[PDB]
Amino acid sequence: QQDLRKAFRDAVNEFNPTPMNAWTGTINDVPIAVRRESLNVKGVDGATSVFAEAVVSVSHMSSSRFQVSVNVRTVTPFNRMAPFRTIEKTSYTCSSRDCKSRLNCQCNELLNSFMNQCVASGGKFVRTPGMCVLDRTCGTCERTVYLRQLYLVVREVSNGKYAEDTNLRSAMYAFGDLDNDYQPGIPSTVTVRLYSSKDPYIALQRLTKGTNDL
Repeated sequence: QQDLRKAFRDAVNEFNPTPMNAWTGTINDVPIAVRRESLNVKGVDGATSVFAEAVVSVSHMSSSRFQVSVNVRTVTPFNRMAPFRTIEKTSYTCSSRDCKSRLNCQCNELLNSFMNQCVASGGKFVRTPGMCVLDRTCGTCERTVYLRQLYLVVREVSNGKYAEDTNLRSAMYAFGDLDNDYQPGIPSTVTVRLYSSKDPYIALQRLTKGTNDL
């Protein structure tokens, strides 16, 4: 869609990265650092993100409610409750690469491996009734996954003044409370970023629905 490329260019063209130069301070007491990262969008050289970043401890976490206290100059202080864990549902489907022929099929092996990893994660494994052969879904796993990266968003309230964006909970599409990076296993730290709502990364995420293509 050629309108997408133009809409992205316009968003980049209008992005002023200089207010973030005033961003200093802490996230959960960890001093932030501001980074400039090229989005490497061809033909759009100004497509450069500018965000604050802090790697913060989560070794106190026992619950699902991770609290993130943002104390950055020119940003109104706010405390975000972020979901520390969520349920991931996956399935194992018997594919051609795992099933060279009907007589030499390895799908049962990889189903058993899927089951064992599910169980070792504390998940619920359910075997699908019927034989596990080509192009069938053979099992599901419902397991808990844990936050790795939290990209918060602030918006301009007045000139050179920012506040927590109550609409964009995350800079990652689809920008909601659970649109963060979750992975199996309990981490020791979480990487927290702070983006302006005008950041080209968010424009890119929005126009490509998180795919970052076009």
